[PDB]
Amino acid sequence: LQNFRDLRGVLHRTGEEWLVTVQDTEAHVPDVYEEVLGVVPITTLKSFFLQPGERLERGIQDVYVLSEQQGLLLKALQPLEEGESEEKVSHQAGDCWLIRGPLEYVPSAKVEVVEERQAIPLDQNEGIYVQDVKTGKVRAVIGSTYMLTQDEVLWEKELPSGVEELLNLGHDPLADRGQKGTAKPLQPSAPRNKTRVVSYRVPHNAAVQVYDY
Amino acid sequence: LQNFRDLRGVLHRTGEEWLVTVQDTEAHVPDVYEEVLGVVPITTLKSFFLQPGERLERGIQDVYVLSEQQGLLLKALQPLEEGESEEKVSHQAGDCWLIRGPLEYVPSAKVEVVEERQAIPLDQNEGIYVQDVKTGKVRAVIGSTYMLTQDEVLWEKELPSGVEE
Amino acid sequence: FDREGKGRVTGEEWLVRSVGAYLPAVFEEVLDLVDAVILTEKTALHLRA
Amino acid sequence: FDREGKGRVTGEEWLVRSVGAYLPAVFEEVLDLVDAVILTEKTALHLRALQNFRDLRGVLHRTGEEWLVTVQDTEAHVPDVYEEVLGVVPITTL
Repeated sequence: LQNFRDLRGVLHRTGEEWLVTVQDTEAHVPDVYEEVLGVVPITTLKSFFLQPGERLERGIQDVYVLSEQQGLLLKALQPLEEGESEEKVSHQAGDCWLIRGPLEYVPSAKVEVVEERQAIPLDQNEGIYVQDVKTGKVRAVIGSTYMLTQDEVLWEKELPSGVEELLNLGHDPLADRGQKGTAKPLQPSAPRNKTRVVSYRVPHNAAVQVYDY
Repeated sequence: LQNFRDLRGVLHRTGEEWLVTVQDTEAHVPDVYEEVLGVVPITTLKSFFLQPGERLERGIQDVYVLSEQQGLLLKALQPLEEGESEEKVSHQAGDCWLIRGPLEYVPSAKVEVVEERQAIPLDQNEGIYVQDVKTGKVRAVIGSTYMLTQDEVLWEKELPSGVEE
Repeated sequence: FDREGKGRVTGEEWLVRSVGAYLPAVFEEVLDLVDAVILTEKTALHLRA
Repeated sequence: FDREGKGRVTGEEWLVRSVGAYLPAVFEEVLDLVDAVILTEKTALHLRALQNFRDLRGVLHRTGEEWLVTVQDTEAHVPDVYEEVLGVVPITTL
């Protein structure tokens, strides 16, 4: 049983509840000197499209979607709990906006098939960005000017060097990828020592890598 | 035999009990100067969907479900006893929310068969998350960029070294 | 404003932005006395409820 | 200005830029006393929502919308009612 009358509106509830979703201008709010139970300014603070149904775990329940940006806020109310939690998730709501300023000239060279957005490519300078969902998540490898140069810089920064560190670490595994994300690391029988042999031939890659320990 | 009349409501009990589940605004509560036996503010404190039926082991009994999030609270009242116990379980109620912020862009690439949620996969960066229930519990191995690299890093961190210890 | 109800009291208004006029009547003023703000260059108002 | 409504009060004006005339009447002045600014060399006025200017054999009155002037003035007075159009814009300094 709480009520408020203003702006050409007599809203009278009785023996049950009903909260208001703001949309007010200069609304007086309290009467009889007492409050409704506490004024709630949507400026300081329940965030736009999601109302606080909240339970013991202080999680927000009710929420509505309208746009992708709204879906972010819709998600926000779920992983938000204690202060640091809601703050992180709150930021993640905006953080997950469009491509956070890679360059000025941003179109949308996205690949799509029958309405469903297939893959989201995005190439430019020191980076080729590939977001997929039917074969993984997202991959972005920085270049310098060309795709090749990405492979080059990677090839320079490749793992076959750390082999010496691992030697001292205690267990020599020896891994080494390839420029084009080529996977070459394998696993030998090495409780302590027992070599590392492998011989590939025929139309594929005639290369035998024999390694001793 | 306790009673309260307000907000267009004459609630009079007699010779037996009946507690109220709040839902009040500005309800006066005590009369004749005396109390009902003690005011119970649901703000400080019995937690939302679960009422304190409580026995010698101070455990909450009655509870209702509505959503998954509610089921967490429903569970909460069971493993909660002494302070440190109820606090831990109380936290676990919220702690067990959705995937606690792995990344921003979180959809729901879960595998399901005939209504029953089969398995819950979740891949991204430095981690592939696989929650199952028909062949175990949950497994999450961190990578660096690719599945292979997870295997690599693991291969480096493998046990055959401790043999000397 | 006697008991429960209101005698005659009324809250409504309108403004005279007119140049040249004494203003006060029977000792009291209209309600306030202000000179021109010299209005809006590139401002506006947002009307809500 | 008695109760709620206005007795007779009216806000409207016009200007005499005429040389030679006492001005004050019944102790009070017209409302102000100013000498000539010696107008516009290469300035003009930008009229926005209902703004006007009359001079050089020209009554240009806009209403509830805008319309700026592209100068081409000589000795154009520009502001009236003491207030400006929103700001004088001399095409010499800009």
